[PDB]
Amino acid sequence: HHWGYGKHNGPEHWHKDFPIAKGERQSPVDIDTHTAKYDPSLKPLSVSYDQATSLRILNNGHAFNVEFDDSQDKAVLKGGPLDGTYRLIQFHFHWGSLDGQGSEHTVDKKKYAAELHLVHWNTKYGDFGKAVQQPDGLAVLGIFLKVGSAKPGLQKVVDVLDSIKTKGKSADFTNFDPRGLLPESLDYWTYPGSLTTPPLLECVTWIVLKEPISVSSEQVLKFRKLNFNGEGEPEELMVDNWRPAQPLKNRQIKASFK
Ligand SMILES: [Zn+2]
Repeated sequence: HHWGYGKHNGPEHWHKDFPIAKGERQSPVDIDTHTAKYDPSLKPLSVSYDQATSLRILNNGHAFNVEFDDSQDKAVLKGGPLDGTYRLIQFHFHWGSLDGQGSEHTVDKKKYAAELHLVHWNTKYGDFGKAVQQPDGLAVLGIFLKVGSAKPGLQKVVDVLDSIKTKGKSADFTNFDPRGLLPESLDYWTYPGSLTTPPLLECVTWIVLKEPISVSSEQVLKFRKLNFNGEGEPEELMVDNWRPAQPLKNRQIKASFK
């Protein structure tokens, strides 16, 4: 009876194994666009993905992770609200059963069809496992997905999902360029928060881009054919793997743009 997204093991149950679920800096949150203050001191974000080395894609029973070689400063995030250099380790998505839900962060209570998280760790802590124990350990770049025109840079991900249908399956996923998943603008909101899955650690600087990317209905429908279960187990479609908005408490959301 491990955590998941169902009626019996979903977000409202997580607190019983992970009491930090009811903590002071939990994610995601609703972004109230009228309350978020423009902070002219915020720098443009620097996304340096030219040398990114993707290695593998994994169905981990909750989502799929595209994994990167983070043994050197190749793909890094810096600038924005960040001090120092943060290395890309993996990306994944959260998505719904229907286009009207799926995102974790919301914008004035609007839910997007899905949300991409590019997860990076602060090199001053030397490895990911150490970084998640620190308040400034991770920087997660959040990008909304809406359903419309296809995102060509996503299709290589969509087309491999067939080979990692079930929990514990993996596939070789080299030479994927995550710049193909970015929107045009790097305007963002930022706030201090947490991992949105257990262990729900309060170690993330969230950077949520204002501009969504568009993907096609066929693309997101392929996400929805994945499975939470393992091979030859009762099929449970991998949908609605998102945590709802959590209380903002004593936090300010800052906008990079006016
Ligand atoms: Zn995530």
